[PDB]
Amino acid sequence: GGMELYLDTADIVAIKRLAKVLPISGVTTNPSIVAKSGKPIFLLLNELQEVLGSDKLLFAQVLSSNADEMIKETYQLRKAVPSIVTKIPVNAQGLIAIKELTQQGIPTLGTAVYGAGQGFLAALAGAKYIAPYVNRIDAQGGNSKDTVLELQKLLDLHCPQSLVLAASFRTPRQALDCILAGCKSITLPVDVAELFISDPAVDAVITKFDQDWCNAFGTLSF
Amino acid sequence: GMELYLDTADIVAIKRLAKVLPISGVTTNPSIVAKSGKPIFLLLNELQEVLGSDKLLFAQVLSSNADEMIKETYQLRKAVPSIVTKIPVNAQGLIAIKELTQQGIPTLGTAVYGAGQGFLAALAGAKYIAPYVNRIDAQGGNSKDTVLELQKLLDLHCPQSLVLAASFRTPRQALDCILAGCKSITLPVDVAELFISDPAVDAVITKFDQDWCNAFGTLSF
Amino acid sequence: GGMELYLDTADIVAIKRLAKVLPISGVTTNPSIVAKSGKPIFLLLNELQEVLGSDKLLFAQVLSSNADEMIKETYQLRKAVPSIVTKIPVNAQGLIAIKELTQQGIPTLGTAVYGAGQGFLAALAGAKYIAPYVNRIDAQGGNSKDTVLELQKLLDLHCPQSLVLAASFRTPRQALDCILAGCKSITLPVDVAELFISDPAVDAVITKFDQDWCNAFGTLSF
Amino acid sequence: GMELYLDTADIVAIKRLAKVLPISGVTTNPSIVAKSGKPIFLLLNELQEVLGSDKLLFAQVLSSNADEMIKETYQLRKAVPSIVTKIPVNAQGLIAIKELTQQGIPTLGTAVYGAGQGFLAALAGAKYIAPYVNRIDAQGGNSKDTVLELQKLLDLHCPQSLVLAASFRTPRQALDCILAGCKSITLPVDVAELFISDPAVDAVITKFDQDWCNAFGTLSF
Amino acid sequence: GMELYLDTADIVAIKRLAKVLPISGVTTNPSIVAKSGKPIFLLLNELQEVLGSDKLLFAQVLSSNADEMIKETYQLRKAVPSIVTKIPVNAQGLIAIKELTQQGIPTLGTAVYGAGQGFLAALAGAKYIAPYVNRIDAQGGNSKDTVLELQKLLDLHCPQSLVLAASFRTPRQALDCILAGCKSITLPVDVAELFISDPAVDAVITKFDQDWCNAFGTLSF
Amino acid sequence: MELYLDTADIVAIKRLAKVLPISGVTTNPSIVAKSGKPIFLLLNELQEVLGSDKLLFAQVLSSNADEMIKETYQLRKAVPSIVTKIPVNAQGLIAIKELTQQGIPTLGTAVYGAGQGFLAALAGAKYIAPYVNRIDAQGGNSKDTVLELQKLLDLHCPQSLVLAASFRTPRQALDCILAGCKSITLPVDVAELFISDPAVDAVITKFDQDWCNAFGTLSF
Amino acid sequence: GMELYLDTADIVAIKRLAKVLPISGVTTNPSIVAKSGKPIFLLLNELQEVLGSDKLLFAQVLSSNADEMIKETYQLRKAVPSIVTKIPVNAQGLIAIKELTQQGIPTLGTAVYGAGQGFLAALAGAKYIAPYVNRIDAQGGNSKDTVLELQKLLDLHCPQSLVLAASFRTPRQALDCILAGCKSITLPVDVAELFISDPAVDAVITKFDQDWCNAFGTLSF
Amino acid sequence: GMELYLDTADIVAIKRLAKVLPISGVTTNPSIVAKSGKPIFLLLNELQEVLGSDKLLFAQVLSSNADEMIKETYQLRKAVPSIVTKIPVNAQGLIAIKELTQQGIPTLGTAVYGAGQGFLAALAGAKYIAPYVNRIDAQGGNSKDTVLELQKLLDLHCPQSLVLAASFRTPRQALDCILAGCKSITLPVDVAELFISDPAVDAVITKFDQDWCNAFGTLSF
Amino acid sequence: GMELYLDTADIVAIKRLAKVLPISGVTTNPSIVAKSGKPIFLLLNELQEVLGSDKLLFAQVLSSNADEMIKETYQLRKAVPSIVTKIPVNAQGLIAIKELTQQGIPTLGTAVYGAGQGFLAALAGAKYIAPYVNRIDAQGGNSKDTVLELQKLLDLHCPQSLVLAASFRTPRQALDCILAGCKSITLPVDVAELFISDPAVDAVITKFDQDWCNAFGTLSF
Repeated sequence: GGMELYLDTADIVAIKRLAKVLPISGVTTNPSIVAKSGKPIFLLLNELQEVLGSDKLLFAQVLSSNADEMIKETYQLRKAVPSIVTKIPVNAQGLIAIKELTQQGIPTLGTAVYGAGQGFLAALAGAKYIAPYVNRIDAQGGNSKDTVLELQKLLDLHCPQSLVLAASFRTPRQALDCILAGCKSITLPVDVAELFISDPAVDAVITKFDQDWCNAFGTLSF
Repeated sequence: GMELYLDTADIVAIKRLAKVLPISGVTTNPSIVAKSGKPIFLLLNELQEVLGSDKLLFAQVLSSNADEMIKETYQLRKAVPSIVTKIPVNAQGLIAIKELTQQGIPTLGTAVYGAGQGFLAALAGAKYIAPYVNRIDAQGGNSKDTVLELQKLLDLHCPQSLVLAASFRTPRQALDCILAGCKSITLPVDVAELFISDPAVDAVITKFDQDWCNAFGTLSF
Repeated sequence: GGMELYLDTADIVAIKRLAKVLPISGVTTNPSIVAKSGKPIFLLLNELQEVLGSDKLLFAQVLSSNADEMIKETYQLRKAVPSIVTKIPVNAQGLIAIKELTQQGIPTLGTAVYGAGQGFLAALAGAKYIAPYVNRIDAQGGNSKDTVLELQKLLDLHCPQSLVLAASFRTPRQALDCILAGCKSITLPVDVAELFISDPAVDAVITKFDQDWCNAFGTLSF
Repeated sequence: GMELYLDTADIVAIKRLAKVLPISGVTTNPSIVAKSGKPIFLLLNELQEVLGSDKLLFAQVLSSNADEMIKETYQLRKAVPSIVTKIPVNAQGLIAIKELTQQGIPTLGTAVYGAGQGFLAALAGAKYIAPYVNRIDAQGGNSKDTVLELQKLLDLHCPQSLVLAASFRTPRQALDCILAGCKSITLPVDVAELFISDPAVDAVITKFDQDWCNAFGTLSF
Repeated sequence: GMELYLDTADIVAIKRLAKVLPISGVTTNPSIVAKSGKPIFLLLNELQEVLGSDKLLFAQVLSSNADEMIKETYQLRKAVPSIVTKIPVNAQGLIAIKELTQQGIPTLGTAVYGAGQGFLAALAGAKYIAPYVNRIDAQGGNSKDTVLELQKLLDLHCPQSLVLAASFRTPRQALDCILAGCKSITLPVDVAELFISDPAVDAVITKFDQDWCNAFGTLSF
Repeated sequence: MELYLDTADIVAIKRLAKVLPISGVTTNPSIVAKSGKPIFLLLNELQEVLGSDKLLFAQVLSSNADEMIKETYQLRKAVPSIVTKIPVNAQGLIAIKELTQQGIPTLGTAVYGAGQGFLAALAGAKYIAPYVNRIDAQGGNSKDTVLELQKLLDLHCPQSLVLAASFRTPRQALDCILAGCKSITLPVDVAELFISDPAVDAVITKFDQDWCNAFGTLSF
Repeated sequence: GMELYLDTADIVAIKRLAKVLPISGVTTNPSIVAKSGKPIFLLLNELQEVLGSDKLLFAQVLSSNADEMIKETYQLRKAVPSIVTKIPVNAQGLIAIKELTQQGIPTLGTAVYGAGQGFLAALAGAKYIAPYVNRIDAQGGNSKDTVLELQKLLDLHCPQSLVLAASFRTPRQALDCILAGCKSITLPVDVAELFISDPAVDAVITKFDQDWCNAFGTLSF
Repeated sequence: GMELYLDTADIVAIKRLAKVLPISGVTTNPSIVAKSGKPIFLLLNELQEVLGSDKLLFAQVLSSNADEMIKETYQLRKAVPSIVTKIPVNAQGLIAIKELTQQGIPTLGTAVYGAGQGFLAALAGAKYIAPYVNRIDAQGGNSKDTVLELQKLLDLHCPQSLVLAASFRTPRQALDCILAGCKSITLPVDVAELFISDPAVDAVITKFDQDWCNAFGTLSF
Repeated sequence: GMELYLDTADIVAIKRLAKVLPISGVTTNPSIVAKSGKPIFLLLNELQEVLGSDKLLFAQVLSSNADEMIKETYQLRKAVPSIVTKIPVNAQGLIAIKELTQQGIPTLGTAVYGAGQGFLAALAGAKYIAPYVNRIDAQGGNSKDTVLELQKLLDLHCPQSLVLAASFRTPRQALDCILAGCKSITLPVDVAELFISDPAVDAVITKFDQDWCNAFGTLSF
């Protein structure tokens, strides 16, 4: 029980289109995604809320490398979007920020996770969501499938209050393996999300259905 | 809660197999209805007559546009108020499934060739997800692996949906599906018959009858 | 929990001997077993009840190949032995009979099962017991251990009100693999039943125990 | 090495697929020939000529008696001197195979449903052993396991014999056979065509063609 | 609820090991008693004296006849009212076990060499089942496989019984038994001592002391 | 591969030798007992039915190595190429060593464990016969024991081979040759089960039906 | 739940890492105290001031006699009432653990090189069992195997105890322990820091920041 | 091929077992000789006399210094010129092994508790490597795993060396060593006799004789 | 064959360890050289002196530019004609490796963190590929898996190259590398010592001596 599917993008046009088609729970962003959109972050977040509605969840990342400024940036994000989940890279200063924000009851996501132990520490520090960079692990000679299975196992064994938000994908096989490992949430870029619903075998069997129907009845109606 | 369906529009076969097998109803698709040559609303009433009222029917929308798929769903429901509507899992199909779920209308996401595809239909609200088992094997895939993955996703993440395994040329394909844990399956006539006609069974029954007749003369108590 | 161990014989002498030794729940018969005893089936059912007592369970098989007469034969058997379980071969006519008897609350066993799918259909039809012919599967180039594992798995997944009654054995290894697969009942021929309790290693160690005891104390007594 | 055969008596389909696929010959059985409706010697004449002399033919005896099986083998060898005679692996079949082996006549042991049965035919002298893959699956067995065991027995104990995998409803069945190590296989027409008609292949060729025409105007260098 | 017993009649070693290990009592068998040289009623008296009152004793009948095994059981119970009586799992032993179970008298089915044999004793009502682990290994068997099968049968079918693993020459055998899930075990002296006397432990404790004494002068706070 | 029949039934042997590609016939004292024939009368009967081109096995009776040797001589005198079966225990090992030195082939029989059977191979026995069904009958796992024994011979005894014996099911026999055993001896009931699958008769019946429906004769 | 400890006496390192990591306290052993040069009662006071009242401390007895180990346990409890005392799992160690458990004192059984040895300490009543993971690897063993076996024993038989995995040279060892199910672990400083100092993390964070600044010219919202 | 040795100094047992088992010689160690009460050169003379010349003997050096180990090796070669000298694989033993290999004197690296330790002795020139199988099990290890690792290293990197498996309490340990591929093994008396004393063998022989006697009267031809 | 190297600039340790271990040479890297404080040509002459003439040395280039890497390779060969030059496997190192290969100069591709990266160096001509085993574990990877993959790629595709496994904190890492099939390895001092200093070995040597002295009085023959 419980899957949360997110779109990993800041293209408002694609979000509007894919949110109609896919059963999505919200949108994740990161500094490069926001920069490639060219929109100031507070304007983007307003456009995101308008297109998504009020029942959905937004994620946005801090910029500073010291924990005190990360905490101040979280406050800015919360002021713009009161339910927003703040993404914090899992390093020394991030762990300091995650611990304090947890003490104040502010939800966080531990991001830029390349190893199972690294992400586990962010869960122990209080982050509800842990985001391994699946494709970057594969891009650096690792095995993202193994890393995600280990991370999910550690949360199942030891941190039931946290979950994996698998992120960073170039293929549907990567995404599929993450949710097969048990990840309770995932965020997909536009190109990978579209691939799940554009298999050519599906078109060909529908074409064959319509042809058989027309050859027997003339029109494609009941 | 296993549900066994027959995947056919052959009323003669359905009448016969419904007396033999513990079936919950009948599934159709546009090729099956086309092969019967009957208008679908006549066929649907014929199916209700042979099956009765405790059983469940499945029928497929025709158009590729979500608005007309929904209109076609309403036509089917009007003819058969309990029918489950089959909708291909593609962009327009997912839109239809979400709309119909919003209204409490049960659906089946069909023409599923991959586990992620089928999983998206369940998340959009379809109660049933039907992988095309044999078509996956026919196009160089491994249907056993695909069905295992899809059932695993439903067990992990969508306990309110089930796999309705479909499209079969061998009983081995169908058996592997229910061994994977699929809670529903629809068999074509030829595969259904194969499960219940093993020459080894006839042979041992013949030996039983010979032994009984050798000892007592008549095949009776 | 509840294991049910049956004896698969009509040999009254061997039944009273092995029922004193083994924890048996009753006796299964089939037409060849009854034919070999030479006794009319109602005479035999009388002697079986007398030798076994009132707490045990009996299984007897229909003769007819037509569903209507299988049903009537079931009623004949139930008239003689009100608690008897009727064995019905899992073929087309057999499934018709099982379906009707299930609606009427009459317990049945689906017998002559050579494949997991076949047996599963009898459980879906309502048969409480499913009896694969374990040794006959091995005798016809198959693999009885694989088949019994698939059958038990189907019942655990989908039919928790049915159980496997494993039958037809030439070796204790076959029977042991069945209860290891999780089969909740089993019926043993006399020779296989005796083998489970006549290992020469046990006799040798007891003999060594007695020799050590008499070497030390002179008598085999406390 | 690998010997690929077609399992059919349809002379039109054989001519079409022998142009397309790298086939080594054609196998027949009594039902296959019966379905064509052609007398056996008429059919063998047509098969020899459509295939040419480079290829191999397989045809099955009819009788249940070993001495008549042998005489029927002589009839086939007279018509097609290089033919391989198919003999069902049962008691009389095994007698024929031993006698024909002694006479230096090649045989195939057919109707194999178990690995031990097929192994006995190889020990008797049959060069080819044909498990009925799909019939094993159709009767509650597991053809993948049975073929693996048969192939392992020949690899361990009978290097002069090989499996000719036969009887197919899905390409997955046929692929599992050659992955098991089977050195020869015979496909019915519909399975052979499935191997070469995947719609994803069509889709990527169509896409290549659109990309080329946009860039260069015509589908030419 | 693990129960650890010692398998010995050496009363000096019992009181020593009972101060080190958390033992629940002592198991005997006719050879252990015979080698002790002490009559059993004297031995049983010394065991109660050394162990105290909250511990459990196991002793074995001598006769091969079920009626006399039952008489011997009553003799043991009169000397030690809480004692568990060990009965070999054979035809006469099973008769004895069933009768004593009906009378509410606890038993251990001993001299178990196979999983089926042990399982029958649990069905007959024995609370404890004692495979002879090392004797299985000694006669060309595999005790690890046999114990895993026995524990599996009890987990599946007899929740009220437990394995009391017995007969050991190596700690590896004992460790594999409790890893298999056996809820009780009885160890001979030499195997029990090996669990708690690793040279690596002494070596690391020595190095701890040397470091502490180099820092602070003596081995004290 | 060497396939033998494990029986003394002369009628059954003559029938199955025509059908199966057998190399000969193995006996043991119970098999000879059940026949009721004195062993030399039976062996001459076996050599007449089998012909001069097959191979016989027969077992010593004595428990003492010296008398096992003399019993082997009696066997060789009756059947010069016979392979003598010697139970693998301490006295049996002594006899096998000695017979090997005389150039007399032996089978080490009554093998219940891989180590035991391996020792008879190192002592010179060409054939090693595990009692497959007896291992299963006494709480063992014959498939495990036979895999271990065959592995030992593959690693260390190229001149020796397993002769798998004692069977109640074709499944047992198949698992032995799948394990690599190069010889096997089958009782009559198991041997016939390999060639009497009802599925095979059923498909030939359908073949004949399709052919007769198309052509009107069951002929070419 | 999970308990993460630091295995060190370096006060400067403890206060730095306690701010970063979600630690539950600090474990010490004789060598660790000896390197620090501080008398243990001074170091225990510093450790409380740096950590605060909510954390948990662990410290090891010195003696080899159960009596003196028990004395040293009371000295430690006098200074730190909530402290958990570490006792080597050997003969005299198990005597101390059995006595301290009967008094309701919590203990940790340390210097564990095998699963059986550690299991006996849990049966004696030690709440924590500390295998020396790296020392098992250092002496030709396989620490991953030993930790798996030890944790399986506690899961099967001692639900009131838990493994406190200790002694590490690589983060791979530490990760394997928590993947095995260990509910607690204590890390040396250098392994702890490696978990949070991957060059790939710095590289991707740098790319994010450079992308942002190239577009908007400041690192601010 | 396989080399089977006896690990004893019992001249009575050696003489008895050499007539039954195919043994290649006898190994000793300092404890086996000490337990004999015989001075080593007297014992070595007796072992040659009992075994004859076509056998191989193993004896172990005493000192911890490499120079004295070499001296002790010369004394053994003077006493028994074909003998194989056992050297414990530690720092000094490795120096001794490298020196004796340069001189053409064959050695066995003994007291091997880990695969890496044993491998270095092979690389240093020792023809035989002796893991202490039962001692690895006694100290919380897994002898099966260590021997498999040691054999693998020699197969991959040092095939001119071989494992001489030693130290046994059960035939199962011994059998696993030879199943792992060890080309030599040395057995204590009691384990060696267990391989040829299975009670199942005596029982089936008795049944054979009972069948024979019932049918013929005398247990003869 | 197996090449064992020491990964150090510690002349004293090398002299000591080369006496004990079968050492084929010494590997260095810029940190090891810098830590010794000796300019590289000084250290190389000192290594040649302690190792002698038939041992192999490895040394690493400094520059990030392929042209300058090649010139530095020429300087190293001038100093030590047989030296193997270490080159980091990045874009410029690959350029250097391809050019040095064309000149017949031997190279090692170092700083390998992924199997594909190392494989590219082998294809470019590097004879040795040096994965940084412990650094892979240090950064949240699995060194065991990465080494297995790298070795497999060389076994499948590059028969002229081998893995020189490097960078170790535990003997477990080192043993897993040679078990994976790596044909060369370089050990730091502390790990090399651990292979030959097991406390179990000392303890069994001590028992052998006590047994000998109890029965004979002196520790001599």
